[PDB]
Amino acid sequence: KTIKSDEIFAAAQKLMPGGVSSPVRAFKSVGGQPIVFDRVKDAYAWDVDGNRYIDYVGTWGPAICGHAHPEVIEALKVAMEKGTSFGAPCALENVLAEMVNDAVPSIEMVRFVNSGTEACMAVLRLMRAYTGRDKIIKFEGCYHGHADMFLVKAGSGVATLGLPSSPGVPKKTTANTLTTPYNDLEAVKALFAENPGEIAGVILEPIVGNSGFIVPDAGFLEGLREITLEHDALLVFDEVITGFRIAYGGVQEKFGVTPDLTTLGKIIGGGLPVGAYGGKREIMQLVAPAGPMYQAGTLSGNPLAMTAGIKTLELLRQPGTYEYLDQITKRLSDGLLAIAQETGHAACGGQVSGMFGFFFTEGPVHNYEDAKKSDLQKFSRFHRGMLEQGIYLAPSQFEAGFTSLAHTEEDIDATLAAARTVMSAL
Amino acid sequence: KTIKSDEIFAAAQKLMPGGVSSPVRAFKSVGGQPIVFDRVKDAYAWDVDGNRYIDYVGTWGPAICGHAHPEVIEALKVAMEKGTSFGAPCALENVLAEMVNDAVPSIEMVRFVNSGTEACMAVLRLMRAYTGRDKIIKFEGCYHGHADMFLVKAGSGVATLGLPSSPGVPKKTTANTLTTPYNDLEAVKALFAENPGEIAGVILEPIVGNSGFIVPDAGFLEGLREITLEHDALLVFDEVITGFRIAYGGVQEKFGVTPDLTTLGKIIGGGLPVGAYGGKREIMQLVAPAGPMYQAGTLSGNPLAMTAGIKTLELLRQPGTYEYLDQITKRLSDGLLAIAQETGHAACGGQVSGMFGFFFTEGPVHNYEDAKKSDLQKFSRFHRGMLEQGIYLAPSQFEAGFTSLAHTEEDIDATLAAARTVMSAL
Ligand SMILES: Cc1ncc(COP(=O)(O)O)c(CN)c1O
Ligand SMILES: Cc1ncc(COP(=O)(O)O)c(CN)c1O
Ligand SMILES: Nc1cccc(C(=O)O)c1
Repeated sequence: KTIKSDEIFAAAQKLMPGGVSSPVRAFKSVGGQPIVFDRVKDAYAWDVDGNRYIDYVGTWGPAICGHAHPEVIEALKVAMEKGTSFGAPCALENVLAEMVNDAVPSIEMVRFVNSGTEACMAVLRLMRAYTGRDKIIKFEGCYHGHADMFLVKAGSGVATLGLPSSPGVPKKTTANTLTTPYNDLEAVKALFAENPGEIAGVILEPIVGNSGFIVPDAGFLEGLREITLEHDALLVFDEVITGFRIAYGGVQEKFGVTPDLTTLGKIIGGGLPVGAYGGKREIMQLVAPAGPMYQAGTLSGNPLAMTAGIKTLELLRQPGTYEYLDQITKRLSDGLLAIAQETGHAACGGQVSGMFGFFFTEGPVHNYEDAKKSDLQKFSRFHRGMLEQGIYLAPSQFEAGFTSLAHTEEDIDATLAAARTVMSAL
Repeated sequence: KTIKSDEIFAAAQKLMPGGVSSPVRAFKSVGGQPIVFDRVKDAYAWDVDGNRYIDYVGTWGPAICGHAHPEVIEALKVAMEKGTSFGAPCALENVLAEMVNDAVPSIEMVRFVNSGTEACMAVLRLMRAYTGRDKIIKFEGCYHGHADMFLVKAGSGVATLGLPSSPGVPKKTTANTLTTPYNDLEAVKALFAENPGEIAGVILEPIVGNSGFIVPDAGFLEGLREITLEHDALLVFDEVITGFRIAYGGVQEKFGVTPDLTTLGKIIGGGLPVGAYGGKREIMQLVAPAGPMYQAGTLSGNPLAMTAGIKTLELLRQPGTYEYLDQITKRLSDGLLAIAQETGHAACGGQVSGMFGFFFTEGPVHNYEDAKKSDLQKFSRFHRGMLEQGIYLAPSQFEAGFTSLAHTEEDIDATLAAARTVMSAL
């Protein structure tokens, strides 16, 4: 039963567009019956109707240490006694900044913002100001925030319902954005050859999460690194989802490729609204007040967000953190793929650390186009069935799933048991 | 003494651009020595060195009820026990949304975001999508976040730092931003006459705060309302600063002019990162997932921000709230102007509710150009002198000052006494 949710969502539709603060939450691609959360803790989420779920969304990435972690909460209660926002510098900004610099290879200087969208927006402007060029290359199926003159063929909630991008933004403004298929080096080389001295750089999700879970093919990241250097263009990694999840130093640390600039978000805020962008010192020097490129933020670097980020990173620095994530996630992933086979359903997927994907198609999936061959109607029934079995999964075939340090071996087994029950039907 | 601040700021400059998360905190135009806050409460702020100040910045607008208000803090402690972020709908979103709709005249449907920048960015895209036109009119000296099209004749930091239209912004996109001086109706009419059928609408600060405190001349707002209707263009009010401060319903309520869309921020977050944009239902229907215009936000509508906003608005709904603000602020404003006269310094200013301005120039100030005639060197000495006397003012001549419900009659008197001491020197 979802009586209270239906009631609250119905009322919500009269107050907010589509009745949500964010598109993907409306469940448009899986039925249209969203459930309203009341509280979350560890690896679970609870309904406004009392239903308990094993959560695989983790508020979309931030809850890697588990929901309402006791130490994060405790640190927040103590900090807010001093005020939630200053509007002036505080020591905690220095602490988190230093922690981020040590953690992320390419980051020598950082700037805190309030969301991944603000960070990506700032990084685009910075790419152009530093190179003096206007064109940017992005990949189909990737999402870097709703940046006006750039938001085109984005993933996330956009691809959730087959939505393209925009409108609003003029066609002239979006002419400075080039697109190519993810994992396609040749397409990228062609774009440079065809636009000599006009590409500021390339921005991408080192590991895709907004058009399903997609890993880069061998030599793809290395390839992009080489071609950008060859044309004095910048290589920008959007690690808003991957940062601190794939590895403490993100994908750039794990796979050994160092970008010039990287954006961070989610986990770095420990649950609160936070974003960040940084990279080579010579580039960050253009950011005001040090440089001419203007970018500001009233609540940027507020003590509460800083406190939550610091505590979250300290927890991740503990022994066996990423080993545990990889272990339970592989068990979850393989298990799902074994069950699909045993029940006769074509499927593929995979995982790296605490991030996984599962598509209802034989694949393999190398790009957004491949991802779109998935049987969306089957995913819809699968999703509803799992929900009824007490498992909460992203309400979209084009969203990667997430695991946390709070998920236990038993939670995993219970999820597999539920998946067998569900797929046996379908 | 500011030993600890100098030490922390020095280290900060090696970790973050200019050593700050936001340009204005820089103190560039006032000496260069920012003070690092440790805590804030009621109407005061405390140094990392132990110096206590009577705060007139209020973290730039949010702290209208005073810093660390007991009821807001208490409501936050209880709420976070349930988790800081869900990534799914929650009942609290419905509550705040409804409160905002009742409070703001033009708002029939609302969408929550994470900052004023995100709200203004969404509202620009919406203006264009709804009208099918690309050009926008903004005023010199106004600030609507750091979205690209807005970095033209921007106020706030850009003004303070004497920066030009920001670099890294394609000429293509900037070409769609038309500007005009504030309070100049004729200039606005000319822009329409010169661009038939291309203006989506006009966006402005109903009462300016980012190029000093500037009130609209008689008939200016009414004039803009009439010309926009005449050409089927939209009138957009950026009430990120004015919302809930000038009046419960903002400037639109106070001055009787109803826009088509309005952006909110600061106060609505009660100290946490929050933004919002809403207006006529027929326009908000284009926002995804209800409409084609895509705009998302991971932490948008999170329970902690919602809880803080709700509590803050309930406090403001209490009897005598705005009367008290107007009373103590007028007393502060007039007092400052009386002291400048008595000590022989040319000055002008004013206030509306809990928002005031003070310029070192005879004025009057009707626009950004007038504001720039202010003696910045004198302001610099005035600012430092006040700081040494225990009064914390915005580190810029182009930033409006703020008052709170926690400021007492005695705090005001102590500020006037300090101003006499300071201006007697200079
Ligand atoms: C790769 C990437 N970049 C940017 C963002 C924007 O994040 P936020 O909502 O925090 O602005 C997201 C969230 N979908 C993302 O996945
Ligand atoms: C009128 C106005 N609009 C929008 C903003 C952007 O606010 P935020 O820092 O919340 O992005 C500001 C503050 N710079 C503002 O003063
Ligand atoms: N842009 C802008 C406006 C006001 C305050 C701030 C801030 O960092 O405190 C930034």
